[PDB]
Amino acid sequence: SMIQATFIRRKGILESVELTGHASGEYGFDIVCAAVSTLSMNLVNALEVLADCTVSLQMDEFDGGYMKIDLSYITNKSDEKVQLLFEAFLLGITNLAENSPEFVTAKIMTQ
Amino acid sequence: SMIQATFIRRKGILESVELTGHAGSGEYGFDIVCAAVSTLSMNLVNALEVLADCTVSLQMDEFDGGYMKIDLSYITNKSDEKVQLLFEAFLLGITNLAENSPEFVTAKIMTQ
Ligand SMILES: [Ca+2]
Ligand SMILES: [Ca+2]
Repeated sequence: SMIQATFIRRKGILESVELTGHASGEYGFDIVCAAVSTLSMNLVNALEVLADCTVSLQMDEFDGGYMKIDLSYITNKSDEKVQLLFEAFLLGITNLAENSPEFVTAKIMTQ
Repeated sequence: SMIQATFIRRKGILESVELTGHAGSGEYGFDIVCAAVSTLSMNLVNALEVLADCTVSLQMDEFDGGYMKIDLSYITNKSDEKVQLLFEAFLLGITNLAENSPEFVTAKIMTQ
């Protein structure tokens, strides 16, 4: 199947990412899925543990799976450590999109 | 097949990490874990360069299970806030894999 990641950047800072497809494909897709799940879970964990950042997170396993990490209402969303971890996450997803376009599509939107 | 990661912390800062086994073994469960480890590994290298203004020394090979060592010991800005945050995030991810999949990943943290 396909993983689609949609990032929203507002006033220069990353605020949210929405992913669909994280939950059935060939071997190659299983491997890409593992890479995306790992990066996603490490962002949430590193935000909480290392950047003193409470994340809003919606996740479900239905019809391909859905995940949204949303900092839009989080007080220290524009924090340097927060934004660094988010940028690193964006970098990893972008590299997967570049290396594995058959399995990953990324949209970055400024608002 | 087993991934072994060895982190060295010196005077409070992460200085190096050495990994072996992550090249895969040909077993489904382990290769999913290997994919997780390689993704985090390569993201640390790429994020350090792109986002933390830090070019690492990096040795890598694919022989007998794979070897990788990221070494900041000689880099003058090893102690930088962005550099250490990325490195601690990587340690956090590896440690979480060691917790969740002990049968595939073992970690050593050494404060020498
Ligand atoms: Ca491209
Ligand atoms: Ca334990």
